[PDB]
Amino acid sequence: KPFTLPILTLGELTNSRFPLPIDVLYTNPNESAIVQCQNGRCTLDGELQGTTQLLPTGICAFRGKVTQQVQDEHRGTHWNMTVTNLNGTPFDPTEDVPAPLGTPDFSGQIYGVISQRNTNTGNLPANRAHEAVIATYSPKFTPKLGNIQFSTWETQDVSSGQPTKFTPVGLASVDANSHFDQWTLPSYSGALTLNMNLAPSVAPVFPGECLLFFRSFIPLKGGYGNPAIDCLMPQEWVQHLYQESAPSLSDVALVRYVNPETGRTLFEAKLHRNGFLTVARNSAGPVVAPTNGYFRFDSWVNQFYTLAPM
Amino acid sequence: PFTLPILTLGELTNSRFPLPIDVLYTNPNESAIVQCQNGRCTLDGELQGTTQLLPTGICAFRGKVTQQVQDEHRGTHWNMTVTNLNGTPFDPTEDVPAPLGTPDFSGQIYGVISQRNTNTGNLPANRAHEAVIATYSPKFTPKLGNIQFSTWETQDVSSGQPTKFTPVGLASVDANSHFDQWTLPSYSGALTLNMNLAPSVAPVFPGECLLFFRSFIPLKGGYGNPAIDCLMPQEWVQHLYQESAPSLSDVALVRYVNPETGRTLFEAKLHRNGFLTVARNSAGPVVAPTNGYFRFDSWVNQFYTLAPM
Ligand code: NA
Ligand code: NA
Repeated sequence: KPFTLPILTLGELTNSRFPLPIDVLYTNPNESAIVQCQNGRCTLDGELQGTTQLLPTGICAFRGKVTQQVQDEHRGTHWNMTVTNLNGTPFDPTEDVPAPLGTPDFSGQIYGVISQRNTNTGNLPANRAHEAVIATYSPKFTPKLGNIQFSTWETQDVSSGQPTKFTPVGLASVDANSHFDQWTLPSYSGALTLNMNLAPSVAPVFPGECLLFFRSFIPLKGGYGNPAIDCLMPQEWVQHLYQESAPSLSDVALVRYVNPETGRTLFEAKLHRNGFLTVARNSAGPVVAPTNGYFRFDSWVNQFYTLAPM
Repeated sequence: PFTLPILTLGELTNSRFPLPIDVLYTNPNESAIVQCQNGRCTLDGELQGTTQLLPTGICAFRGKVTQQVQDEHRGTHWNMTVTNLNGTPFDPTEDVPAPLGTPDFSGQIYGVISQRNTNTGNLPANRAHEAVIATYSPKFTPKLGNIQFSTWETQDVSSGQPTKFTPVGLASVDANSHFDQWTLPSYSGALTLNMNLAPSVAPVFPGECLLFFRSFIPLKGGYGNPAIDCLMPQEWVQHLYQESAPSLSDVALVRYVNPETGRTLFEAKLHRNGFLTVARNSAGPVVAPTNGYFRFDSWVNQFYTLAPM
């Protein structure tokens, strides 16, 4: 069965690491961190890896139940919640995953809305929702152990023991004390435990090559900044590769970024078997390309193929 | 050949609001005309209504706040221009009901408005706040290129700055909230006729009813368990658009199969305009395992008799 990519333009793609549209292609060759994100991870033959799951609505979302308000030396109001699988079934910590699928894969203050619909009931249940922040770098962020902490501006109107949803929206802050680093993984089981079942790190092997990302800009609750989240493949590629399950015939698929109005190839890239792109580019920053362009699968090559410079 | 995605019920999301699919659902005694505008795609891949491909675009808006507006209603009110989701200006002369992704139902839609300033340690200022868009209000005029949203926040929204609306749920479904998932907004404002709509859908065969993909939608407060029903999940919209497969008749026979056992749980008609019917004589959820999925069987005609559900 032949390998294919979806025919979707940049303006028809979404980020696999946060619920955002793709804004631009992007490179950063001087990146010093190890790139090992856990969402948006899928091999070219369709094996999901890390915490990757198929629902766009599951990315950085949580489902569970608040157990109690908790004391914390930090300002604000703090709540403990158990976390289940996204479909509501209990999370099995013995499963071969780093954490419940969809768990955020980066260090930061993730901003969103906690909402609740009571189980007890004109026989209709009570509801509430409030802005909330989850600090994924905190020792209380232990989703692989089945529970996390979130905090609210609201000081009273969160109910214990009731079904709870976290809808992610953006970041609370990216200032110098906000610990935002998109390439630093959370410790899914806490500070004395090793992360397990991780999707592997990704890097260019060929000299002169760098990773190519699908970049989205992420909203902020306040403060200064222009934070972005870079994913290795958009969520629609994850979904396509999973459905097609096409055998990888070499370690590298050659792909070309095509302008369909004119038929010209703007650049070529290596699509690696583990699910990421490299290009021969010596510049950092966005790629200037029309959003009607798209990646086209051209051939299976090997790791020694020399890319045309970008 | 025509194909549907091999995605289980637990791998599908709603095309009318950013929610996972929770259950399949029927309501044969539904009195309203079903004419939703998101999640509309023919089997040969033509998007219709306000439907677009991005899961993040459903009930989302992009634009710029022009000013605070004075209004006798409680809260603080803001006018924003709306662009296409990709940032290009919305062309009101285009043959669409409204900007693609515009909500397709009457209610108080609850979400977060966020802004990142254009002017800049050479970094721009930001703010975000909870907000509500009342799609039934006379100030909801997305076909005219602008809408109003309201906030609890009384002052910290900036004029002239890029603005995003991220949908989250509903503010209320109480008796004064105008929530009705089958009542369209009046996209050009109050007392105006909608244009370029995706057509209404209905069962024509006796004994048949529509089959919906239902999601339960969060509430900011109050009592209720509101739900949003879509005709096809967003992943089907995306798949049909990619494939552009010729419809060999007006009706595809599909089977909902349990792959653990192999057995068909029920069959349904998948109509060319992008909706499902089943032969069922009861209202309510379909109690079925979420590991099942719809499989294309064959093209039939409008006179094919479905096995009862
Ligand atoms: Na993760
Ligand atoms: Na609409």
